[PDB]
Amino acid sequence: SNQKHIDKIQAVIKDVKFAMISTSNKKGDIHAWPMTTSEVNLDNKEIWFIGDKTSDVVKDIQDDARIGLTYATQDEKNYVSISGDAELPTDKAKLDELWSPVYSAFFANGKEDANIQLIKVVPHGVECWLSG
Amino acid sequence: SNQKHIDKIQAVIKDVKFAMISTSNKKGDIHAWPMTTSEVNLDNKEIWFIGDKTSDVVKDIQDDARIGLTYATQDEKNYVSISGDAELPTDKAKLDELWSPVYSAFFANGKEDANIQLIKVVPHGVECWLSG
Repeated sequence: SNQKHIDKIQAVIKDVKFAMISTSNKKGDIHAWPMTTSEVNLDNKEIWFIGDKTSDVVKDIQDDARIGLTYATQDEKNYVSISGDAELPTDKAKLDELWSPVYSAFFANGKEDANIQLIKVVPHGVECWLSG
Repeated sequence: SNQKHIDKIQAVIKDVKFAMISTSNKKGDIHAWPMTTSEVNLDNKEIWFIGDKTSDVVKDIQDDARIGLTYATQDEKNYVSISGDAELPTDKAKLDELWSPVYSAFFANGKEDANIQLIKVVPHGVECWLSG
């Protein structure tokens, strides 16, 4: 929570295509979904995703903001587990910053699309197993 | 919970070196650890690991048996998320079946070592994202 391998961890996260974000539902069960990380700044304690308001992950976060992210590199040599609190902000300014031509495709009404939901993860702990 | 891509999913799990097992701690936070799957039989609703009694994952499971497993293939083309209930049995018969020369190494007193803890995951839901 207050120390570093941050350099290499952020390196590992930029390398991995999909985070597995795990959440707990009203019955307390854990489920995960793969998602592409839009931004990772560990010094500012911020991991950002662009989600859908209709998604299960957003549904679960609305009742329980305590989430987990995990990242595995394709060489199977590096793993990261983050424990964090997920927020559901509306921030046009921020959405603009995170926007790509990928998203302009799969969101019928672009940056004004009602289904867009930014997810801000504020990590409070990070464990990792790096090689080597 | 009552249907199949079980064939290919078990195939995907045999292919992946480490599951990320996520658990929730007394404060409700989620944390994950990488672990090698000792056995996967989805028809019998059984995923087995050999853990350590001193481990955090076992600690968390003792108070909250509701866990998550995720598996990502190194080609980044296949992902599996399992929601499950973890049990902490003592079963010599079963330990014998799951035993390898790897474990004989890193457990000072072998199959009689006090630190051994079998973990049985009984899945109740599986989602996956396969290609393609």
